[PDB]
Amino acid sequence: SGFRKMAFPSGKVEGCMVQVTCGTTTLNGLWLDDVVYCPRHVICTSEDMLNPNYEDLLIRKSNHNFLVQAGNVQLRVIGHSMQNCVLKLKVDTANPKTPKYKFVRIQPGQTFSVLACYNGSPSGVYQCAMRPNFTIKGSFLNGSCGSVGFNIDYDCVSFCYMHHMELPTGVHAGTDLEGNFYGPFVDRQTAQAAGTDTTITVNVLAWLYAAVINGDRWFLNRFTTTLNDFNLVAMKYNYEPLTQDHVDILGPLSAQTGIAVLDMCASLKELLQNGMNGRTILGSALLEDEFTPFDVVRQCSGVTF
Amino acid sequence: SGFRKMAFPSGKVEGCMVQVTCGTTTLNGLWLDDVVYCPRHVICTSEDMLNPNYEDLLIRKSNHNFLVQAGNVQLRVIGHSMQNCVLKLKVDTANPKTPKYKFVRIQPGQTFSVLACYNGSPSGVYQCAMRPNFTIKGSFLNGSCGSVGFNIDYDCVSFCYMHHMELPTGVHAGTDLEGNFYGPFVDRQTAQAAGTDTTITVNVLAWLYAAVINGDRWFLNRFTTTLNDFNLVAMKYNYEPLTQDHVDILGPLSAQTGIAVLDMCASLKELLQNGMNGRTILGSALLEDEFTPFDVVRQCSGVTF
Ligand SMILES: *C(=S)NCCOc1ccccc1
Ligand SMILES: *C(=S)NCCOc1ccccc1
Ligand SMILES: *C(=S)NCCOc1ccccc1
Ligand SMILES: *C(=S)NCCOc1ccccc1
Ligand SMILES: *C(=S)NCCOc1ccccc1
Ligand SMILES: *C(=S)NCCOc1ccccc1
Repeated sequence: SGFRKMAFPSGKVEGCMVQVTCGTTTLNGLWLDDVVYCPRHVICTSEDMLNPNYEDLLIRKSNHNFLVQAGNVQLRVIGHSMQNCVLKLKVDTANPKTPKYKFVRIQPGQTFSVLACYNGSPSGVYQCAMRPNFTIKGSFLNGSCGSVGFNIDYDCVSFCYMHHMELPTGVHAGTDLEGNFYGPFVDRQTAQAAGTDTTITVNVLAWLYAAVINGDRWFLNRFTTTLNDFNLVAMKYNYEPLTQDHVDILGPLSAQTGIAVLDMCASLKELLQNGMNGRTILGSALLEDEFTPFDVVRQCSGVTF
Repeated sequence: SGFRKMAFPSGKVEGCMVQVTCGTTTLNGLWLDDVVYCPRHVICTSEDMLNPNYEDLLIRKSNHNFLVQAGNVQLRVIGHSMQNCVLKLKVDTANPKTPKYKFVRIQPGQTFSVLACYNGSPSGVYQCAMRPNFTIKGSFLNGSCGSVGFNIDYDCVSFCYMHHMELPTGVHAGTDLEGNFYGPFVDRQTAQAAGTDTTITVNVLAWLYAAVINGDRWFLNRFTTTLNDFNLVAMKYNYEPLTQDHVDILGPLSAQTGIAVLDMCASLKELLQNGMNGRTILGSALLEDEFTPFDVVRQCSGVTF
């Protein structure tokens, strides 16, 4: 029993973290086979700092301008190239600790673990969801750029996120590992801001099922609702629409607890309209939306890597 | 910016996790140098199951009754002994991945990471506090016994917890790595139950400081209180007393934010008496008590391992 925000074990990713330095700028890189991936802003100078041309900045660089350290070992850079907003530093040694890996781009509402790192050294690990507005609510201090987000499936690490910056509301933005930003964000100085966000309805339902599996039942009721009457209430409370595909994805949890998805939707409608009246669900006084249906199933069934 | 419940990177502990089997009972062990540590209940039979004598059960065992697997490699058991409620299985191979480590016993109100494991394989990592009643609120399914809790300081792993069982309220109990239970719990069948618990006041204050460091200030006020008037209110709301030593420990956070500890105590008194009036602090509608002052400082300053 119990339900916790749980990250993936981080070892396979720890063995890939290196430090990348250009001039006085130091950040983290991801060392896989003989390539080190890092945010391209590591090549920024003090000359523009506003709208600089990265292609110009990179033409002016040489391999020996990039200092890459893996623990105490300096790695020799033997090529460099740009990949959208990430840099690819070819080094002369393949990382002997390279796991099985894939680069995947995730969807809003999906979750992943973040290994927060400073100076190539891991400091902590936690779970993030990609918000509907393509930001993440992380914990990142100066120096943490280049930290990555990932999921692990058996022995395969799917890298989905590299950290690039903090927006003015204190939330975080970054790219997939092909260097393409999540959301309408750029690695140049602008007044860019997080757009309006919404609550991930299918995840809130998944978390109510987790609560039932763990013995919290007080919010259950004898009612069922239709998908459209539910979605009318959802819209009113800034929740995303619930699709039939979401209902299908919740199938396994509905089956394990014998509570129909539309039946649970009636419970969510009541919680949205009336609040919790001083009660809590899985130790929270708010409705939690950062657990996917798969996150619930994996934690209630016991899958390992 | 941002504040997240963050676990330690788990790699150093992943490389110590093995599977221990006796008969049909399989659980996890911790392989350090040439010793595997695991809960002694792995030797339980179906014969008593109530109040069995572990010393008798262990005399009846032979080394070859213990099957220890490290990944795909079987480890040869060459001695066995009892250490309070843990078993020490001497094996013929030292673990080449043994980190620098210490066995430390922690205090109620201190936090640690848990690497949840099944069949010797890590499945997830999360942060726990040791509650005042010596339970922890974890996420553990059948098979997870022998999972460990730890902190990491530079390159040193301090192991503080091994998981033994779930109590009837769904919270978890276990031992230090010398095999001594936290709290008044036993590894035999009884009606034992978690005693009454209280909220860890110094941690709630630490978390209010974290909130201020991250820009949540709405609960601040111009008042200060005395330590005794604060502790009168604390007692009334089932909070632990705040000592002068707690005030001293909060010194660094008080200094960074320029808000005196007694000044912050006035804020906590108001929150306890009036609630949050629909607001949140660091994304919570409840007062959070599972972050120590050190946890806040480490996450706001950026220490790594
Ligand atoms: C190099 S100086 N680029 C100009 C601004 O750089 C950044 C903008 C936003 C995030 C990170 C770097
Ligand atoms: C990640 S280490 N972020 C710290 C500051 O980001 C910038 C890096 C380079 C130019 C501008 C901003
Ligand atoms: C999961 S990430 N699988 C993708 C690549 O799988 C392998 C990689 C290297 C060796 C064998 C399989
Ligand atoms: C062996 S059968 N011991 C009797 C009861 O065993 C346990 C009691 C509580 C937790 C774990 C094992
Ligand atoms: C940890 S794997 N717990 C599962 C059940 O615990 C027991 C083990 C042996 C005897 C009694 C209970
Ligand atoms: C931190 S856990 N230190 C305790 C033991 O330190 C060492 C262990 C092994 C080799 C060197 C130092």
